[PDB]
Amino acid sequence: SSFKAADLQLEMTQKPHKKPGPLVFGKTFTDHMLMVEWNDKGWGQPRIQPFQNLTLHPASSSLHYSLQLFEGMKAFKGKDQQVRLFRPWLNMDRMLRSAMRLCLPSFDKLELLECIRRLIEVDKDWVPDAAGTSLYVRPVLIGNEPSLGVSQPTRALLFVILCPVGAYFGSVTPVSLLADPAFIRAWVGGVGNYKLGGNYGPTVLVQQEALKRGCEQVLWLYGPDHQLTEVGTMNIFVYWTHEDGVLELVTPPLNGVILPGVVRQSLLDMAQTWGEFRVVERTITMKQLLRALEEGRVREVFGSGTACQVCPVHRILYKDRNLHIPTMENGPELILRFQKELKEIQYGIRAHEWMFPV
Amino acid sequence: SHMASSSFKAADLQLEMTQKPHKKPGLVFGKTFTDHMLMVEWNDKGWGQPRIQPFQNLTLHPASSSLHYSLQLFEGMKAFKGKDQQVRLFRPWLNMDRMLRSAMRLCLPSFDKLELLECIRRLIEVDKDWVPDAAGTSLYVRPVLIGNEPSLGVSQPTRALLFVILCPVGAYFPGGSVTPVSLLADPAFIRAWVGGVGNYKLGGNYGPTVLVQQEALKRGCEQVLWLYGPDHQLTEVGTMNIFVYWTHEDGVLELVTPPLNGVILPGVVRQSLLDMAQTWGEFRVVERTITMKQLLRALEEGRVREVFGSGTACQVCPVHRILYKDRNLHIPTMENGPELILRFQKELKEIQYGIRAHEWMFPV
Ligand SMILES: Cc1c(C(=O)Nc2nncs2)sc2nc[nH]c(=O)c12
Ligand SMILES: Cc1c(C(=O)Nc2nncs2)sc2nc[nH]c(=O)c12
Ligand SMILES: Cc1ncc(COP(=O)(O)O)c(CN)c1O
Ligand SMILES: Cc1ncc(COP(=O)(O)O)c(CN)c1O
Ligand SMILES: [Cl-]
Ligand SMILES: [Cl-]
Ligand SMILES: [Cl-]
Ligand SMILES: [Cl-]
Ligand SMILES: [Cl-]
Ligand SMILES: [Cl-]
Repeated sequence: SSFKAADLQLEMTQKPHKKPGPLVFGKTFTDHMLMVEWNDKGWGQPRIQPFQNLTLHPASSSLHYSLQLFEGMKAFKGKDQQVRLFRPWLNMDRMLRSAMRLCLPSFDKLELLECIRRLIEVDKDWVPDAAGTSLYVRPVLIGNEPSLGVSQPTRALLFVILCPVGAYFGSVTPVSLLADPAFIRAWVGGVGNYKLGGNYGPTVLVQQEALKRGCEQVLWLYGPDHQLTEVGTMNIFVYWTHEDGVLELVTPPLNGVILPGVVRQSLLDMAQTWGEFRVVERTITMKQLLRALEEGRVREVFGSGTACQVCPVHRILYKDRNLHIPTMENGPELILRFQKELKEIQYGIRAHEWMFPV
Repeated sequence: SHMASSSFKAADLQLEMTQKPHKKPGLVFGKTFTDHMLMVEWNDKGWGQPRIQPFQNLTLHPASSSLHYSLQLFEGMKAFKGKDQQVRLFRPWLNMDRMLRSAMRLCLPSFDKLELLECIRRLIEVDKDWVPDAAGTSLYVRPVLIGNEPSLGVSQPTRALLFVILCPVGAYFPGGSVTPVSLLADPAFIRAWVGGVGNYKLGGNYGPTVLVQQEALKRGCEQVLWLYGPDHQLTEVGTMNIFVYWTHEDGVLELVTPPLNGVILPGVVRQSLLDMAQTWGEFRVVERTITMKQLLRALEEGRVREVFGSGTACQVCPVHRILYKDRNLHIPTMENGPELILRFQKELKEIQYGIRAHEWMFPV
């Protein structure tokens, strides 16, 4: 069964937060949150309430066995103050897949989307409109059984919090990546293709190691052929002339060790629609990248994700071998084009079915 | 060497007793808790004073990194009450060592292992009447350390909470007689990978197993046999380490368990079984990879005596069946006594309940 937006209960805040006057990601929260509880009677009524702490039993399975998943998606405000969510249906789809993998309760994707819309509407004045700014939406679903048994929970909590977010860049600044095969994010037969809290905790130490070695983010390698899987919390794309002499955009396939990014899917959809070069999903190895760089066949390498939309890469430290990636010497033409078509769509400059109006 | 330890100190313990003690049990595992809990907070000025307080809810900021990015780890260890009503913890130092390794892996704050152990001893002392004394019963101790940064940044937290809760637990085997389990051995599900975090007791390793355990039941099995590698190595059973007692391919009787290569949690019971068998000096004790091919051959040749899991939950658990590639493999554990299992159970019982003095026991 599902909670219904029709049953929403609104508790407006009596202690509104002061709004920002330099926005740093994930530190500043809006005045309200969504909360829906689930138990043996099913889902309770959803409520929009003032941002507040959670009260959890010390044995909550969310805290002992990581019965927890989350999402991340942005709302954008156009010039005329219309707020729109980018492809939120895909986030709902992904959140439901995560829930099933952790044996957490199902819900109706459109009911949740409408509750989220209602929440953003309430806090609409928190949505910034300066260039490159957005409102970040963080849904979370956790198990909440007061039992140390490793088992399917009979209680759960679903909540959503919101953060206004500043510009990521106006001009794209590239990043350096540490590529060490010692580090593994996910594996075939694992859960790297679900947005589960458990996938992220172990990366904290690795990211520290990337900084210690003078890099900004982690290029996650997998397997004996040192496959390039993902970069930090972004999918990875390479724009090059492949070994067969064909200009192509390649990104690793959804074979279980990649999170299916919404931006990733959008970039594939956009480039396939242009019909100007080959667009493929295929494994990418460090062997191929090295050879391509030596042959001058690499144009651009970048990450995709909700944080920045598209992020150029200029350097990869592969163990002790420092590799220059010529992205910024090549425009970066494709990155700029993607960033432009997404900006026009996201801020309402071009009407589009990918946007969900609030 | 001039600075005081950054760790919280048992010397600074603060005590608050419950106003309404709950009535003890007259029992499913892990649902019944005692009257008090330990809590310690960590922030930018370090560890606060540890406190024993009435069992109560946690209050967490909704952005807590414990809930978004699984900055969480835990331990599990037991205290046992002897005939002298004396309570003793089993090898708790090893649990403290493992907890600290887990904390470092998740960039959570270090602490002093002996200070935590003393705080835990104090908590159990307060709730001593909760420790059962019936055959096979014990008190399960659940320490937890979680990150608690109020921000969505994936980063080392500047805030953390360490707490400890207690559960009285009934006999694992009703009647005090081991009963065997059946295992599903399907290589599609992989618990952990080399270079991963399977050798740490992190919450993240457990949530993904819930669906797999459900599949095992759906297929008529009781627990999961976790296989690894293209050669289907037997790694662990559910939340237990795995042991095989057999005559090996070289004709030598041995007890074998997989080595600590990174995909195995280093169990305290596992180490104790190795230690115990080595001390006896009656047969070869070895840490070596075990493959399904090896087990299949050993079974066909009548070389397998006993297969069992080890862990804090039951100490030792026999296995009588493994479902692998749609085939049901009978494991003759019970037909072989199970001699070794029974011997291990008895020696552990005598140590844990204080029938024999032993350095492994830590008195409360
Ligand atoms: C969404 C986001 C970040 C992030 O960490 N996102 C995750 N998604 N999953 C796990 S962390 S870092 C970051 N920096 C700037 N602006 C952003 O919007 C932003
Ligand atoms: C400690 C324990 C269990 C357990 O789930 N332990 C974990 N350790 N790590 C993760 S779960 S199940 C169980 N059943 C009976 N008696 C017990 O003492 C017991
Ligand atoms: C591991 C991982 N990979 C890729 C992405 C990019 O996903 P999206 O484009 O949906 O933001 C994210 C962020 N959700 C991530 O956490
Ligand atoms: C994966 C795994 N393996 C083995 C064990 C057994 O560990 P111990 O003997 O320390 O209880 C546990 C429980 N800690 C576990 O969670
Ligand atoms: Cl869509
Ligand atoms: Cl997928
Ligand atoms: Cl953005
Ligand atoms: Cl010891
Ligand atoms: Cl280890
Ligand atoms: Cl026991």
